[PDB]
Amino acid sequence: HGKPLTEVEQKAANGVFDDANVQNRTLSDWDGVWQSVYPLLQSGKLDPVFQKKADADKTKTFAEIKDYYHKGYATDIEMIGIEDGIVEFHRNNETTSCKYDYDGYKILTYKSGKKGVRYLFECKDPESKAPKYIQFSDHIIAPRKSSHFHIFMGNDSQQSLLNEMENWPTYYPYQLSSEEVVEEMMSH
Ligand SMILES: [Zn+2]
Repeated sequence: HGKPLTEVEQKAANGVFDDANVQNRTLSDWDGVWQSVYPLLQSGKLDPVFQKKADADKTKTFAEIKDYYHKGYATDIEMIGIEDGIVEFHRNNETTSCKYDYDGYKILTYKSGKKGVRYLFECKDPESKAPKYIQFSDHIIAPRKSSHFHIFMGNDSQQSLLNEMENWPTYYPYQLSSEEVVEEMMSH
């Protein structure tokens, strides 16, 4: 399940790192078949996660937490498959795909002061119907296989996506059982 993170990596994941620490990554870091976690939230299976967080965070109610993740996870792209430079999106019973080109990364500084890195990709295949712009965010700032990721998709501009803060379709390995998904969110 991937090597334990170093102190640096753990800090980075927690939004603490300096620009010089950030490095470029390849689309292969996200290779695999991924499932959207939105269904688990709609089914109530993620409730134990929000229950735990609410008991731990006296300033947040269960509803506030679940609502945060509700806005965050919402999506109709149930599955995402990534292989050999091609990202494919499954919305309902229809698929779109593009051989995305890497456009680099962007380091964002959040209103709370914490930081995070977005890895940008762009679709330049005119026949494609997939999103023109996409961004991966997974609490990682240097080459390493992702364990789960948040993806931003759009057709206007990369800046537009950088402006997004509430919706972020989240994906975990398709092979991962639902019980393991809950464990990972609660255990980290
Ligand atoms: Zn995350």
